[PDB]
Amino acid sequence: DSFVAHFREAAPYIRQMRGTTLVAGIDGRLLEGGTLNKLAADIGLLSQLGIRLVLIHGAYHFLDRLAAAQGRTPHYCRGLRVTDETSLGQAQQFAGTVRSRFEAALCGSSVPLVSGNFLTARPIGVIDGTDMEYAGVIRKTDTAALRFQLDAGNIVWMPPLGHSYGGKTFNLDMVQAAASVAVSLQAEKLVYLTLSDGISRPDGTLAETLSAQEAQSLAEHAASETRRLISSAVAALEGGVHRVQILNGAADGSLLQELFTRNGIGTSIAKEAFVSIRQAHSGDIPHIAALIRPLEEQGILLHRSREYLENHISEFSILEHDGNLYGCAALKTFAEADCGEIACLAVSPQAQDGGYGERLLAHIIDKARGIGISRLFALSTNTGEWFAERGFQTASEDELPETRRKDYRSNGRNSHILVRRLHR
Amino acid sequence: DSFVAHFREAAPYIRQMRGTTLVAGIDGRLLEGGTLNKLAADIGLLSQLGIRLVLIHGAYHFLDRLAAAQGRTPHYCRGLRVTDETSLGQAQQFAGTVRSRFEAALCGSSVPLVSGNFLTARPIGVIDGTDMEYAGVIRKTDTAALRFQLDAGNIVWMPPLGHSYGGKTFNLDMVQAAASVAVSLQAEKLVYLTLSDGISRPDGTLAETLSAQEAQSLAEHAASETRRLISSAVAALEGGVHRVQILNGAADGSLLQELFTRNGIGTSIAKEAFVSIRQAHSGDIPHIAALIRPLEEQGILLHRSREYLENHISEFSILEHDGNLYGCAALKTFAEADCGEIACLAVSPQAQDGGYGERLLAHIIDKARGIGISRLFALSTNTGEWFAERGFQTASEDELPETRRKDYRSNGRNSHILVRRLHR
Amino acid sequence: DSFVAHFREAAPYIRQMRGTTLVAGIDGRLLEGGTLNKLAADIGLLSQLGIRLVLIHGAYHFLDRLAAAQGRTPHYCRGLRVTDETSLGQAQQFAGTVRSRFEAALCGSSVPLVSGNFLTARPIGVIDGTDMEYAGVIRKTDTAALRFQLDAGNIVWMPPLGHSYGGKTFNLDMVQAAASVAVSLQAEKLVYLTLSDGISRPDGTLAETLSAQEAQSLAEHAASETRRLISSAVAALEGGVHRVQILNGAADGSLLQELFTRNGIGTSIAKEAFVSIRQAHSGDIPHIAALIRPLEEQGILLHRSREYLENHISEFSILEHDGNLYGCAALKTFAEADCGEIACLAVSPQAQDGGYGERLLAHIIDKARGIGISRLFALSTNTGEWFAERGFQTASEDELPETRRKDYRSNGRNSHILVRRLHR
Amino acid sequence: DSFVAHFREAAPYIRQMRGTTLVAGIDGRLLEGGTLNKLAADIGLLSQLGIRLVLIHGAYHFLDRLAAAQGRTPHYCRGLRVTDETSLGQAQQFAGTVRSRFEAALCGSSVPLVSGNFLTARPIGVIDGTDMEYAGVIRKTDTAALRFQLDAGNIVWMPPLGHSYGGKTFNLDMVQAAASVAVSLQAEKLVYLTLSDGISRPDGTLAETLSAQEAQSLAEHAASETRRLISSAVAALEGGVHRVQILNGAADGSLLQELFTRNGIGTSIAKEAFVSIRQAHSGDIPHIAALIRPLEEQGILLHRSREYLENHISEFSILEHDGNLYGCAALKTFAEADCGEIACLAVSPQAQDGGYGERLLAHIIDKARGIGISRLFALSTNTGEWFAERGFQTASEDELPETRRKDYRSNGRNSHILVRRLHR
Ligand SMILES: CC(C)(COP(=O)(O)OP(=O)(O)OC[C@H]1O[C@@H](n2cnc3c(N)ncnc32)[C@H](O)[C@@H]1OP(=O)(O)O)[C@H](O)C(=O)NCCC(=O)NCCS
Ligand SMILES: CC(C)(COP(=O)(O)OP(=O)(O)OC[C@H]1O[C@@H](n2cnc3c(N)ncnc32)[C@H](O)[C@@H]1OP(=O)(O)O)[C@H](O)C(=O)NCCC(=O)NCCS
Ligand SMILES: CC(C)(COP(=O)(O)OP(=O)(O)OC[C@H]1O[C@@H](n2cnc3c(N)ncnc32)[C@H](O)[C@@H]1OP(=O)(O)O)[C@H](O)C(=O)NCCC(=O)NCCS
Ligand SMILES: CC(C)(COP(=O)(O)OP(=O)(O)OC[C@H]1O[C@@H](n2cnc3c(N)ncnc32)[C@H](O)[C@@H]1OP(=O)(O)O)[C@H](O)C(=O)NCCC(=O)NCCS
Ligand SMILES: CC(=O)N[C@@H](CCC(=O)O)C(=O)O
Ligand SMILES: CC(=O)N[C@@H](CCC(=O)O)C(=O)O
Ligand SMILES: CC(=O)N[C@@H](CCC(=O)O)C(=O)O
Ligand SMILES: CC(=O)N[C@@H](CCC(=O)O)C(=O)O
Repeated sequence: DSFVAHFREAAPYIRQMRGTTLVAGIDGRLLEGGTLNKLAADIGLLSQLGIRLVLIHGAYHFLDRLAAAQGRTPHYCRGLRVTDETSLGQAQQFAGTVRSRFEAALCGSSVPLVSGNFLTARPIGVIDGTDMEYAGVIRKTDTAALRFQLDAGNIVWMPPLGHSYGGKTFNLDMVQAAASVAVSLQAEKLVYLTLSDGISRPDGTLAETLSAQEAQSLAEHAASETRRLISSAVAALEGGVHRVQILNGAADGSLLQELFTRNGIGTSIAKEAFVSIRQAHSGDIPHIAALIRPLEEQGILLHRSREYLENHISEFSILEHDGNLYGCAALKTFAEADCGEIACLAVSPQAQDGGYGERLLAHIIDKARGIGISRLFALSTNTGEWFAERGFQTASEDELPETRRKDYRSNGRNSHILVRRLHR
Repeated sequence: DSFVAHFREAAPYIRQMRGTTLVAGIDGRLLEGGTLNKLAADIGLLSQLGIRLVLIHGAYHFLDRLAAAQGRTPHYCRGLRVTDETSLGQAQQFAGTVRSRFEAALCGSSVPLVSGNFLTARPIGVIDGTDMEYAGVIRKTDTAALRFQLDAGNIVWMPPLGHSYGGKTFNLDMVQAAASVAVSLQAEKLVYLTLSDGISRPDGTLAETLSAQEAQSLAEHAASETRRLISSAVAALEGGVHRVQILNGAADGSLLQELFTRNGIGTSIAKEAFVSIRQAHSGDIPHIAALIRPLEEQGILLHRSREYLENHISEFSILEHDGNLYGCAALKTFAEADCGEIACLAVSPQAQDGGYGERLLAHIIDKARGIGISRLFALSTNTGEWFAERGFQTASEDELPETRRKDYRSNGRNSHILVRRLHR
Repeated sequence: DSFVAHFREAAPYIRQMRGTTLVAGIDGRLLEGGTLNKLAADIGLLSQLGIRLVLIHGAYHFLDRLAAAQGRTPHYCRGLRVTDETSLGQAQQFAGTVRSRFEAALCGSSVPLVSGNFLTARPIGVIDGTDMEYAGVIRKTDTAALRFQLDAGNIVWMPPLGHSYGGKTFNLDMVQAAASVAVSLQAEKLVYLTLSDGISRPDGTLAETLSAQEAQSLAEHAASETRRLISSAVAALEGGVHRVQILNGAADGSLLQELFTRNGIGTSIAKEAFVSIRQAHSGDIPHIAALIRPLEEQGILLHRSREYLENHISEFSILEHDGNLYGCAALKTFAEADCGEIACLAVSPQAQDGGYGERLLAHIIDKARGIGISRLFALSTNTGEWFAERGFQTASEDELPETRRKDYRSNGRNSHILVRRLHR
Repeated sequence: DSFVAHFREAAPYIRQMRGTTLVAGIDGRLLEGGTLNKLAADIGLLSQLGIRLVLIHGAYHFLDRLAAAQGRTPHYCRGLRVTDETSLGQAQQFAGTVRSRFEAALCGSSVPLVSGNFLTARPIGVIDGTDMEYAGVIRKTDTAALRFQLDAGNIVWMPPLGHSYGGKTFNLDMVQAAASVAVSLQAEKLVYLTLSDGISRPDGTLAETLSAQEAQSLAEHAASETRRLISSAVAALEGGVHRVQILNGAADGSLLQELFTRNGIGTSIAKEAFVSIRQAHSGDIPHIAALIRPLEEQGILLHRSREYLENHISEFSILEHDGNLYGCAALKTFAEADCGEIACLAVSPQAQDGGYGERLLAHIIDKARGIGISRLFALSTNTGEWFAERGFQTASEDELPETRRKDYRSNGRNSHILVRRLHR
């Protein structure tokens, strides 16, 4: 495929990723092989594409490679590596040689790269009667300082080391350092660059996209390591991060291909914000009426009525928060078994603009589909593009279900008509 | 070829083009067909890639399309279209419908797009007894205002219309408006988006790259239109612009492919700054000595001598400005007919850092090559990377011409040795 | 009258209008005659006087002038002109020739003038079974971009055209575009430059100033056009704009004379914020007591008492929001039928500083006046200037009603005394 | 001595050192002992006192401590340590453990500390037939980036490592890295924190202050190490740095005591800018006349004359640049052998304000003193404070030498009279 076409494809993801903040937690194996030059390069490019970068690396696998081979053996607890004064000493060494090679590798393939005492750690203390010693976790993170450097366009490099006010240095767990740093920054995107093609489902297939929930539920049968990715990824999301990804950093160019294709090459994970949508029943009707009535008076909605509603209350859905009714949507059906209609779609003007409408539309389309409906219509007098923009084609009178074509004729409204093909 | 590989290729040109200013002069035919959506898109992307954009369009072909078809016939003079009060009136119309379609087309494929009274025109007046009437040329261009908008990241749109202080509006020639605007902005790059795959040489082949000189000399036998491109492109360059390009705007994605590949798809043109390099002769020697001597005292250069030089003054070149000697370089030869050496390469410390060294290196390599030399050596004690960076590989003692290997041994200097393969 | 005196008069309105934002909706007839040079000039001056300017123009009258004269006839619906693909095409033309003439006219009488894709439209869709086609209304307005340009001192020019995300361009109604833009900007002032000396009352007299309410009520018997001015002017105000004006843009210099004289030459309209003020009755007394008591303990208010109040509860007014009592004020009377006193004026410290005090003062003065009172006194120990500033002159003991002069003597407070002449 | 008095003493040096840039080159032994906490603390304080800090550390002594103890033995050349791929590897380790301890030590005694890829090195190459291998020197130093961080108030930390464009990392000599960095920054002050109480004179006494010249001349008989301090300190100065100091970083609190006392505790070094001052002779007189005459016409100088001057040309000095005469000053003597007068002090108005006047004053006072003069008078009608400010006390008529008191009386000028006691 041609250059121009690849470039024209990436264009939209470049748009999206621009001026946005991307926290990367990098396995330290990656900072060592031939795999490091590829990765620094891909990261220069990101910088070039106007993405704000914070980069954090781990040390566990290097330490052990030095441990097992010193005679000693590392214990982990809940995953967290007990770190003594000698391991801590090597982690300080490992960080200097890494930060320096990554620098060279980046300078060799004028991109400004900045490191900082942005972190204050406290020791994790004791877990299940075990002194973790120098194992830290982040107590404070100098957010203003960081934004300042990202504002200026510097790529931030962070080793897995914080300092405490007592003048002691602690060893930080990369995986949950990064996620903590992302939540501080409210970064749009946390990326973990592992040695694995993402997270696998119950049977060997790699999980392309997952809700925090699905992620959660894969964990019960998942391996230590991928279990802790999942929790930090879940916590990063609930903490405000928009999207956390898992890639194989060792696979050539994966970062690019993940960020700037319609496809990807790893797992990505997203949080399903709260919205209780359910089958309307007898009690909603006064609410729905109050919601519906203003609109049905402006001419934006067909005029309904207590009995209309009372007798079709089953074809309606409502969206609710805290007992409060914020929206509704109904599915009409027809003698044509393939057809359907989104009807009576309404969100309160107060609670508008946060994807409520969308959620009801989606919901209905799930329901139209569970009954073998494959074309969904939507007619509208002042709102057509909401649907044109969200996957509906223009249609004519002659295309409606026969009956709906009758009503349409003797409406007098001339609503615009649209449809959207639903998928099996 | 894979995505990642295309992207990894563009990466360097993205680096270069970033934060840089690109003035585009666009034929107005392009703002009309299906060719406009492609082009707006490609231009959104540029914006996305951090390039400062100023865009200017023409009107000549639209006017005439309206003229010939009104009964009237346009005269041009030296290429400049006499424009009456009615043509001027239509150009104002044409500009509003263009700026608005390009807007829609860009909004449809959140990129900020800004238009401005940045130009003050005066009428061209009379040429060869002919009143050009409303044909303007730019008298002043509000540069601070423009930088301000580019600083903020707006894409600047400019119609081919300026206003004069007497309250009159003039019609501007696109081709030399853009080049004028670029010189004001000192833009790095002026791009002309024509209906032609660039400029053709004496025999049908498209001229990939050209010096302003070669450009110049193609003009004597070239067609009106491409003659005026050439002059404005020459004037833009001498006026300070770094590089002017000519592409076919109608060819799909050409802009991208031009800017972000090692290849291209149009013509590009560059100015050969002034440097008089010539065969050293008897008179230079005191100069060369003064230049050479400090260095030959620090140990950076083999030690020469009046007679050494006097008897080999033919193997030397010198670089000179205003009778002043600013650098030198010599080509040694050997019993091996394929071999050569760059020797005695020196630029004054005052006049360093502007590509003087490079120019002498190049020069010598032209000369080594005109005598069938295909490997050029360079030995150096403190300056090796200058050559490693500029296309030389490391070598060993055992690889030198036999004689030079002798001298090398009984030097005691241990110079590093490098070579570079010259091309037929 | 002398220069200096005119200038010294304008000085205060210049103070007020400085650094303030003024959205102007301009009838497009104005952009055409000799009336355009005058108007551009007056608008340069505004810019010179440090006023932030956004200017938006209409197209309806031009379109029709082209329509009726093409054979075709425009339908309007609720005032909104159905606009086809050919009208939309001309509106794009009309905008380019206008923006360009206004530019020339402004450049001819160095004031920076900036145009922008600040608007995203959606089509109005269908009204009363009628496809409005390309008739848009503004869906989003890039407010940050606009403030940015106004911050820099540019005059913003806006044609009556937005674009939609589907890549289509819509025709915008000027009158309610401007008001929408003002509300976005929260501009202090929206000015509509019409062809009429403002809005006329029930009997031929031009309405100098009006509350949104009075405006509203003039509408029931008013003409289509002036009916829609009124609604957009009402909506702009409720939407947050401080003041909307209606002038005759064709009348020479009206804009100046409107903005910088104590008088004006058109209609102006202002919103009466919410304040329920009413006759105190038996139930308020505990509230009034709690409000009054702290103050009556600091020495700022004469000391009252349950019975005092109980027996004069008729001379009191209270101000209330949401059943909450936020202030009070009483009118005392005297054997002198011309006299009155503002007594017991108090607002809670929480709800202070928003013109509550003023509203009660006003209120009382309405009431003093409805009983033929023409001098209102106010005595005060620590608050005299509140009244000196708000239209009261200093007075002496010997000027009080005889009885109040008695009380004053044997007070011991030495309150300052002031008065204000009320008008028939 | 009391707190207040110490603080009131430091106040002036705090004034001077504020907002000023201080580059510190630190021996790496210092980053290790108990000596590190003291030093980080003193450096926090500096930061607190508004001084811009760049800090750079060495590695030579650590490397060798690892070398001698590995079996290997380091060669130095001209002082520069040949560094192989394994030493370079350890220097990367040493830098990470240092930067991290200094961090902890600073965090333990909220001061922001910033590290950066500010340096690009090239290898030193070959010296006297010896491959220095990975021994670098700085080729480019990102000055804008550095000022940016100092502007923001960050303390800059720099390890002794740069990177080259070929993707290789080099080992930098601390001593001449710092001085190079200072010259780039044009820092006011370069401080070298050694293990020695400054530089010793020919006989064991520590050299408090030295001109670059005196420094220079101490070097001929000085030890390798202190020889290279001297050259880098000389080059930093000629390169534009205002003042370079040498202290014992291991001595407790020396940095403070050096910077904020009238005394110090180490050596300091300063450059004697160019000014040729010499005994006036017959040829200067026309110059001196032209210089003198305007002034002698304004009344600022006693009126002289060709013969006056011709016959006393020995009591005059002149200051000259490039054969050009820019100033003059004369010493009068008296029957009182202790007395003297500065007479005829004049600098051209063009070349004023750069300490020329001062230099002539000094000069004369050297000359008055070499003839046993211990009081120097200066009389002046419009210039008294120049002398009051520069160490002269007010005097009366009755205090002048007897003869000068005569002239003074029958002048009519009433010059102010001042004196200054010169020291044996
Ligand atoms: C259309 C509606 C139901 C969407 O509800 P919502 O919860 O705001 O929906 P979402 O937040 O998912 O989408 C909001 C977005 O849709 C856009 N939208 C809202 N009204 C629009 C319209 N009439 N035309 C086009 N787009 C519109 C909003 O501008 C907003 O744009 P953005 O994505 O660039 O911010 C709307 O809120 C509503 O109730 N309008 C009046 C009732 C109506 O038209 N109902 C049925 C139509 S037949
Ligand atoms: C090498 C030299 C001749 C280049 O001359 P020049 O006119 O400055 O050459 P150019 O301007 O084309 O190239 C200058 C660039 O080369 C780089 N350069 C200069 N000396 C360098 C060196 N010793 N090592 C690596 N790069 C060096 C400069 O840093 C500058 O870097 P930049 O491209 O990132 O700005 C140099 O100026 C010189 O005379 N040095 C001393 C003499 C010497 O070494 N002569 C022969 C070497 S065997
Ligand atoms: C005087 C008072 C009743 C005004 O109430 P209010 O609702 O704040 O009145 P407004 O908001 O219309 O006017 C507020 C302004 O009046 C000014 N004002 C308030 N107290 C003032 C005083 N004692 N002297 C002068 N001006 C005063 C406020 O500073 C504010 O100034 P600004 O216009 O530059 O912002 C005041 O709030 C109050 O109750 N003070 C104590 C009670 C008292 O003095 N009552 C009667 C006086 S005899
Ligand atoms: C006084 C003079 C000789 C000093 O020469 P100079 O080379 O400028 O001396 P310096 O640069 O060392 O000192 C310059 C400073 O002295 C100050 N100075 C100059 N004239 C001054 C005066 N008349 N009163 C007080 N200070 C003065 C300048 O303002 C400048 O102030 P700064 O230290 O805050 O910048 C002056 O330049 C001069 O020639 N003035 C007229 C001739 C004259 O008065 N000669 C003899 C006086 S009896
Ligand atoms: C999608 C939607 O809510 N449609 C409106 C009908 C609009 C019309 O038919 O013209 C409804 O009443 O269901
Ligand atoms: C390229 C160059 O100028 N070389 C130096 C030689 C350096 C050496 O041989 O060690 C020259 O004298 O020609
Ligand atoms: C205006 C007002 O509220 N006055 C205070 C009286 C102040 C006085 O008389 O000194 C009042 O009690 O009515
Ligand atoms: C210091 C100096 O130059 N003095 C002036 C004299 C000023 C006076 O005596 O009043 C001089 O002629 O020497």
